[PDB]
Amino acid sequence: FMVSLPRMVYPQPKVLTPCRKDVLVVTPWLAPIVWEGTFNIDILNEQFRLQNTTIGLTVFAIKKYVAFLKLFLETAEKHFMVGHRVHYYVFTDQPAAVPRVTLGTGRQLSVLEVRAYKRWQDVSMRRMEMISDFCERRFLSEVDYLVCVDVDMEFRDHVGVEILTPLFGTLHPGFYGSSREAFTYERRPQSQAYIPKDEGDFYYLGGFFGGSVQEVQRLTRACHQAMMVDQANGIEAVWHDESHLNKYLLRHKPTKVLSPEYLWDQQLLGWPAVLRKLRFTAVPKNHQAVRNP
Ligand SMILES: O=c1ccn([C@@H]2O[C@H](COP(=O)(O)OP(=O)(O)O)[C@@H](O)[C@H]2O)c(=O)[nH]1
Ligand SMILES: OC[C@H]1O[C@@H](O)[C@H](O)[C@@H](O)[C@H]1O
Ligand SMILES: OC[C@H]1O[C@@H](O)[C@H](O)[C@@H](O)[C@H]1O
Ligand SMILES: [Mn+2]
Repeated sequence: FMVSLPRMVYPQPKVLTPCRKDVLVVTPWLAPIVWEGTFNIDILNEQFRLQNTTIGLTVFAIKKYVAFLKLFLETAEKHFMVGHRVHYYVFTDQPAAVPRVTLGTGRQLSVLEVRAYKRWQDVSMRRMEMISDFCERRFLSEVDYLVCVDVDMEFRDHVGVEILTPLFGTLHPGFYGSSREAFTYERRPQSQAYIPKDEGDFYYLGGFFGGSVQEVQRLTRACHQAMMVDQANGIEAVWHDESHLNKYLLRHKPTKVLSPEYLWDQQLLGWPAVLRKLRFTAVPKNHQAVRNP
Protein backbone atom coordinates (compact mmCIF):
# COMPACT_ATOMS: atom_id res chain seq x y z
CA PHE A 1 0.00 0.00 0.00
CA MET A 2 1.21 3.46 -0.98
CA VAL A 3 0.34 6.58 0.85
CA SER A 4 -0.45 9.80 -0.87
CA LEU A 5 2.41 12.10 -1.98
CA PRO A 6 2.54 15.46 -0.13
CA ARG A 7 1.91 18.78 -1.88
CA MET A 8 4.91 19.63 -4.02
CA VAL A 9 5.72 22.66 -6.13
CA TYR A 10 7.70 21.93 -9.30
CA PRO A 11 7.66 22.90 -12.97
CA GLN A 12 4.63 21.70 -14.94
CA PRO A 13 5.41 18.93 -17.49
CA LYS A 14 4.51 20.32 -20.92
CA VAL A 15 2.98 17.82 -23.24
CA LEU A 16 3.96 19.68 -26.44
CA THR A 17 7.58 20.01 -25.18
CA PRO A 18 9.85 16.87 -24.93
CA CYS A 19 12.53 16.75 -22.19
CA ARG A 20 15.11 15.49 -24.73
CA LYS A 21 14.69 15.65 -28.56
CA ASP A 22 18.14 14.35 -29.31
CA VAL A 23 17.64 10.86 -27.84
CA LEU A 24 15.10 7.99 -27.63
CA VAL A 25 13.67 8.26 -24.08
CA VAL A 26 11.28 5.22 -24.27
CA THR A 27 11.83 1.73 -25.77
CA PRO A 28 9.28 0.20 -28.23
CA TRP A 29 8.00 -1.96 -25.38
CA LEU A 30 7.29 1.29 -23.34
CA ALA A 31 10.29 0.99 -20.88
CA PRO A 32 11.80 4.43 -20.03
CA ILE A 33 15.39 5.09 -21.16
CA VAL A 34 16.90 7.02 -18.32
CA TRP A 35 18.75 10.20 -19.38
CA GLU A 36 19.35 13.42 -17.62
CA GLY A 37 16.36 15.77 -18.11
CA THR A 38 13.79 12.94 -18.23
CA PHE A 39 13.05 12.68 -14.47
CA ASN A 40 12.20 14.95 -11.53
CA ILE A 41 14.27 13.29 -8.84
CA ASP A 42 12.28 15.05 -6.10
CA ILE A 43 9.08 13.24 -7.14
CA LEU A 44 10.93 9.92 -7.46
CA ASN A 45 12.67 10.34 -4.09
CA GLU A 46 9.26 10.97 -2.46
CA GLN A 47 7.74 7.87 -4.09
CA PHE A 48 10.60 5.57 -3.06
CA ARG A 49 11.13 7.03 0.44
CA LEU A 50 7.39 6.52 1.16
CA GLN A 51 7.98 2.85 0.41
CA ASN A 52 11.11 2.75 2.74
CA THR A 53 13.06 1.31 -0.11
CA THR A 54 16.27 -0.60 0.59
CA ILE A 55 18.77 -0.97 -2.28
CA GLY A 56 21.45 -3.70 -2.31
CA LEU A 57 24.64 -3.07 -4.30
CA THR A 58 26.72 -6.04 -5.20
CA VAL A 59 30.40 -5.73 -6.18
CA PHE A 60 33.05 -8.37 -6.67
CA ALA A 61 36.66 -7.65 -5.67
CA ILE A 62 38.61 -10.83 -6.36
CA LYS A 63 42.41 -11.06 -6.34
CA LYS A 64 44.05 -7.80 -7.37
CA TYR A 65 40.68 -6.01 -7.83
CA VAL A 66 40.51 -5.37 -4.07
CA ALA A 67 42.60 -2.27 -4.98
CA PHE A 68 39.52 -0.67 -6.54
CA LEU A 69 37.26 -0.90 -3.49
CA LYS A 70 38.39 2.26 -1.65
CA LEU A 71 37.49 4.61 -4.48
CA PHE A 72 34.42 2.64 -5.53
CA LEU A 73 32.89 2.71 -2.00
CA GLU A 74 33.96 6.30 -1.06
CA THR A 75 32.41 7.66 -4.28
CA ALA A 76 29.36 5.45 -3.85
CA GLU A 77 28.87 7.19 -0.53
CA LYS A 78 28.82 10.54 -2.29
CA HIS A 79 26.59 9.63 -5.18
CA PHE A 80 24.67 6.31 -4.94
CA MET A 81 21.12 6.40 -3.47
CA VAL A 82 21.96 9.07 -0.92
CA GLY A 83 19.03 9.47 1.51
CA HIS A 84 17.87 5.90 0.93
CA ARG A 85 18.66 2.74 2.82
CA VAL A 86 21.67 0.98 1.11
CA HIS A 87 23.25 -2.43 1.85
CA TYR A 88 26.59 -2.98 0.09
CA TYR A 89 27.61 -6.62 -0.48
CA VAL A 90 31.30 -6.99 -1.21
CA PHE A 91 32.20 -10.42 -2.53
CA THR A 92 35.89 -11.11 -2.10
CA ASP A 93 38.51 -13.81 -1.59
CA GLN A 94 40.39 -11.43 0.76
CA PRO A 95 38.10 -10.14 3.54
CA ALA A 96 41.03 -8.51 5.34
CA ALA A 97 41.84 -6.43 2.26
CA VAL A 98 38.39 -4.64 2.24
CA PRO A 99 39.11 -0.96 3.18
CA ARG A 100 37.42 0.63 6.17
CA VAL A 101 35.14 3.15 4.51
CA THR A 102 33.01 5.49 6.58
CA LEU A 103 29.36 5.21 5.66
CA GLY A 104 26.41 7.61 6.01
CA THR A 105 23.48 6.87 8.23
CA GLY A 106 21.19 4.02 7.15
CA ARG A 107 23.88 2.34 5.07
CA GLN A 108 25.61 -0.90 5.81
CA LEU A 109 28.30 -3.11 4.31
CA SER A 110 28.67 -6.89 4.46
CA VAL A 111 31.72 -8.80 3.32
CA LEU A 112 30.88 -12.19 1.64
CA GLU A 113 33.89 -14.41 1.26
CA VAL A 114 34.05 -16.42 -1.92
CA ARG A 115 36.51 -18.49 -3.81
CA ALA A 116 38.84 -16.99 -6.45
CA TYR A 117 39.04 -18.60 -9.94
CA LYS A 118 42.35 -18.44 -11.84
CA ARG A 119 41.01 -17.07 -15.12
CA TRP A 120 39.59 -13.52 -15.19
CA GLN A 121 36.85 -14.97 -17.46
CA ASP A 122 35.71 -17.35 -14.80
CA VAL A 123 35.89 -14.71 -12.04
CA SER A 124 33.62 -12.49 -14.17
CA MET A 125 31.27 -15.33 -15.33
CA ARG A 126 30.87 -16.87 -11.88
CA ARG A 127 29.35 -13.67 -10.48
CA MET A 128 26.00 -14.86 -11.87
CA GLU A 129 26.06 -18.05 -9.81
CA MET A 130 27.26 -16.21 -6.74
CA ILE A 131 24.62 -13.55 -6.95
CA SER A 132 21.89 -16.04 -7.49
CA ASP A 133 23.15 -18.17 -4.45
CA PHE A 134 22.91 -15.04 -2.28
CA CYS A 135 19.48 -13.92 -3.66
CA GLU A 136 18.18 -17.27 -2.62
CA ARG A 137 18.05 -16.36 1.07
CA ARG A 138 20.03 -13.32 2.08
CA PHE A 139 18.92 -10.64 -0.42
CA LEU A 140 15.27 -11.56 -0.32
CA SER A 141 15.08 -10.76 3.43
CA GLU A 142 17.35 -7.70 3.36
CA VAL A 143 16.71 -5.54 0.32
CA ASP A 144 13.96 -4.54 -2.19
CA TYR A 145 16.22 -4.07 -5.22
CA LEU A 146 19.64 -5.33 -6.26
CA VAL A 147 22.12 -3.30 -8.35
CA CYS A 148 25.00 -5.39 -9.67
CA VAL A 149 28.10 -3.55 -10.83
CA ASP A 150 31.77 -3.88 -11.80
CA VAL A 151 34.27 -2.70 -9.10
CA ASP A 152 36.88 -1.06 -11.48
CA MET A 153 34.79 2.12 -11.45
CA GLU A 154 33.98 5.29 -9.59
CA PHE A 155 30.81 7.35 -9.16
CA ARG A 156 31.15 10.96 -10.36
CA ASP A 157 27.53 12.08 -10.28
CA HIS A 158 24.03 11.16 -9.02
CA VAL A 159 22.93 7.50 -9.36
CA GLY A 160 19.58 7.27 -7.58
CA VAL A 161 16.08 5.84 -7.48
CA GLU A 162 15.42 6.81 -11.14
CA ILE A 163 17.09 3.45 -12.03
CA LEU A 164 14.85 1.25 -9.85
CA THR A 165 12.32 -0.96 -11.62
CA PRO A 166 11.70 -4.71 -11.78
CA LEU A 167 14.48 -5.30 -14.35
CA PHE A 168 17.06 -2.97 -15.96
CA GLY A 169 20.14 -3.08 -18.13
CA THR A 170 22.55 -0.35 -19.20
CA LEU A 171 23.55 0.68 -22.74
CA HIS A 172 27.23 -0.18 -23.42
CA PRO A 173 28.94 3.16 -24.14
CA GLY A 174 30.79 1.71 -27.14
CA PHE A 175 27.60 0.66 -28.99
CA TYR A 176 24.72 2.97 -28.25
CA GLY A 177 24.92 4.50 -31.76
CA SER A 178 25.64 1.21 -33.50
CA SER A 179 23.38 -0.76 -35.79
CA ARG A 180 22.56 -4.21 -34.47
CA GLU A 181 24.63 -6.22 -36.94
CA ALA A 182 27.67 -4.38 -35.47
CA PHE A 183 26.81 -5.43 -31.93
CA THR A 184 29.27 -7.99 -30.53
CA TYR A 185 26.65 -10.47 -29.49
CA GLU A 186 27.63 -14.15 -29.46
CA ARG A 187 27.10 -15.22 -33.13
CA ARG A 188 27.81 -18.98 -32.90
CA PRO A 189 24.54 -21.01 -32.91
CA GLN A 190 26.28 -23.60 -30.78
CA SER A 191 26.21 -21.18 -27.81
CA GLN A 192 23.18 -20.57 -25.55
CA ALA A 193 24.07 -16.90 -25.93
CA TYR A 194 23.55 -16.91 -29.70
CA ILE A 195 21.71 -13.90 -31.24
CA PRO A 196 21.13 -13.84 -35.04
CA LYS A 197 22.16 -10.84 -37.08
CA ASP A 198 18.59 -9.62 -37.49
CA GLU A 199 17.72 -9.68 -33.84
CA GLY A 200 18.60 -7.44 -30.92
CA ASP A 201 17.32 -4.18 -29.43
CA PHE A 202 20.47 -2.84 -27.69
CA TYR A 203 23.90 -3.91 -26.61
CA TYR A 204 23.81 -3.99 -22.78
CA LEU A 205 26.81 -4.07 -20.50
CA GLY A 206 27.79 -6.83 -18.15
CA GLY A 207 28.99 -4.14 -15.62
CA PHE A 208 25.66 -2.62 -14.54
CA PHE A 209 22.29 -4.33 -14.28
CA GLY A 210 19.71 -4.88 -11.59
CA GLY A 211 16.06 -4.99 -10.61
CA SER A 212 13.86 -6.37 -7.96
CA VAL A 213 15.49 -9.25 -6.09
CA GLN A 214 13.07 -11.70 -7.75
CA GLU A 215 13.94 -10.50 -11.24
CA VAL A 216 17.65 -10.37 -10.57
CA GLN A 217 17.55 -13.97 -9.14
CA ARG A 218 15.81 -14.99 -12.37
CA LEU A 219 18.31 -13.31 -14.59
CA THR A 220 21.42 -14.57 -12.73
CA ARG A 221 20.09 -18.10 -12.43
CA ALA A 222 19.19 -18.21 -16.12
CA CYS A 223 22.61 -16.83 -17.15
CA HIS A 224 24.46 -19.27 -14.84
CA GLN A 225 22.43 -22.26 -16.20
CA ALA A 226 23.19 -21.13 -19.79
CA MET A 227 26.90 -20.78 -19.06
CA MET A 228 26.89 -24.30 -17.62
CA VAL A 229 25.30 -25.68 -20.79
CA ASP A 230 27.97 -23.88 -22.91
CA GLN A 231 30.81 -25.23 -20.64
CA ALA A 232 29.44 -28.77 -21.09
CA ASN A 233 29.35 -28.17 -24.87
CA GLY A 234 32.97 -26.82 -24.77
CA ILE A 235 32.12 -23.29 -25.83
CA GLU A 236 32.71 -20.07 -23.99
CA ALA A 237 30.77 -17.02 -25.23
CA VAL A 238 32.77 -14.22 -26.91
CA TRP A 239 32.02 -11.70 -24.17
CA HIS A 240 31.44 -14.12 -21.32
CA ASP A 241 28.65 -13.13 -18.90
CA GLU A 242 27.94 -10.00 -20.96
CA SER A 243 26.98 -12.16 -23.94
CA HIS A 244 24.54 -14.22 -21.76
CA LEU A 245 23.08 -11.10 -20.20
CA ASN A 246 22.36 -9.75 -23.71
CA LYS A 247 20.60 -12.92 -24.69
CA TYR A 248 18.53 -12.85 -21.50
CA LEU A 249 17.53 -9.17 -22.01
CA LEU A 250 16.60 -9.80 -25.59
CA ARG A 251 14.08 -12.46 -24.54
CA HIS A 252 13.01 -10.80 -21.26
CA LYS A 253 12.75 -7.13 -22.01
CA PRO A 254 13.88 -4.79 -19.24
CA THR A 255 11.37 -2.45 -17.65
CA LYS A 256 13.93 0.45 -17.75
CA VAL A 257 17.08 0.91 -19.72
CA LEU A 258 19.88 3.16 -18.37
CA SER A 259 21.57 5.52 -20.85
CA PRO A 260 25.39 5.39 -21.10
CA GLU A 261 25.46 8.20 -18.51
CA TYR A 262 25.41 5.29 -16.07
CA LEU A 263 28.59 3.49 -17.29
CA TRP A 264 30.98 5.62 -19.35
CA ASP A 265 34.68 5.46 -20.19
CA GLN A 266 35.93 9.06 -20.60
CA GLN A 267 39.51 7.95 -21.54
CA LEU A 268 38.30 5.88 -24.56
CA LEU A 269 35.24 7.87 -25.52
CA GLY A 270 35.61 11.41 -24.27
CA TRP A 271 32.53 13.54 -23.31
CA PRO A 272 30.00 13.81 -26.12
CA ALA A 273 27.36 16.47 -26.08
CA VAL A 274 24.52 13.86 -25.82
CA LEU A 275 25.88 13.03 -22.29
CA ARG A 276 24.89 15.80 -19.93
CA LYS A 277 26.30 13.87 -16.97
CA LEU A 278 28.93 11.18 -16.55
CA ARG A 279 27.65 9.35 -13.45
CA PHE A 280 29.69 6.12 -13.11
CA THR A 281 32.91 5.73 -15.00
CA ALA A 282 35.72 3.33 -15.73
CA VAL A 283 38.92 3.59 -13.66
CA PRO A 284 41.83 3.26 -15.97
CA LYS A 285 43.68 -0.04 -15.63
CA ASN A 286 46.09 -2.41 -17.32
CA HIS A 287 44.15 -5.56 -18.11
CA GLN A 288 47.20 -7.86 -18.39
CA ALA A 289 48.83 -6.66 -15.14
CA VAL A 290 45.67 -6.46 -12.94
CA ARG A 291 44.11 -9.77 -14.09
CA ASN A 292 47.11 -12.01 -13.51
CA PRO A 293 49.40 -12.66 -10.47
O1 LIG B 1 40.70 -10.70 -11.29
C1 LIG B 1 39.50 -10.26 -11.35
C2 LIG B 1 38.80 -10.17 -12.54
C3 LIG B 1 37.46 -9.68 -12.54
N1 LIG B 1 36.84 -9.28 -11.33
C4 LIG B 1 35.45 -8.77 -11.16
O2 LIG B 1 34.79 -8.95 -12.45
C5 LIG B 1 34.35 -7.67 -12.93
C6 LIG B 1 34.46 -7.68 -14.51
O3 LIG B 1 35.86 -7.77 -14.93
P1 LIG B 1 36.60 -6.56 -15.56
O4 LIG B 1 36.22 -5.29 -14.80
O5 LIG B 1 38.08 -6.92 -15.59
O6 LIG B 1 36.00 -6.51 -17.08
P2 LIG B 1 36.19 -5.21 -18.02
O7 LIG B 1 35.24 -4.09 -17.45
O8 LIG B 1 37.68 -4.71 -17.89
O9 LIG B 1 35.89 -5.69 -19.43
C7 LIG B 1 35.38 -6.72 -12.27
O10 LIG B 1 34.81 -5.42 -12.19
C8 LIG B 1 35.43 -7.26 -10.89
O11 LIG B 1 34.20 -7.05 -10.17
C9 LIG B 1 37.55 -9.44 -10.13
O12 LIG B 1 37.08 -9.06 -9.09
N2 LIG B 1 38.87 -9.90 -10.16
O1 LIG C 1 32.48 -5.57 -27.81
C1 LIG C 1 32.22 -5.77 -26.41
C2 LIG C 1 33.45 -5.34 -25.62
O2 LIG C 1 33.59 -3.94 -25.82
C3 LIG C 1 34.82 -3.47 -25.29
O3 LIG C 1 34.88 -2.09 -25.51
C4 LIG C 1 34.83 -3.68 -23.80
O4 LIG C 1 36.15 -3.42 -23.35
C5 LIG C 1 34.62 -5.18 -23.56
O5 LIG C 1 34.62 -5.47 -22.20
C6 LIG C 1 33.32 -5.73 -24.14
O6 LIG C 1 32.16 -5.12 -23.56
O1 LIG D 1 34.13 -9.62 -20.75
C1 LIG D 1 32.94 -9.64 -19.96
C2 LIG D 1 33.00 -8.31 -19.21
O2 LIG D 1 32.54 -7.35 -20.20
C3 LIG D 1 32.50 -5.98 -19.68
O3 LIG D 1 32.13 -5.03 -20.67
C4 LIG D 1 31.49 -5.83 -18.52
O4 LIG D 1 31.34 -4.47 -18.05
C5 LIG D 1 32.02 -6.79 -17.45
O5 LIG D 1 31.06 -6.79 -16.41
C6 LIG D 1 32.11 -8.27 -17.98
O6 LIG D 1 30.78 -8.69 -18.40
MN1 LIG E 1 35.06 -3.59 -15.46
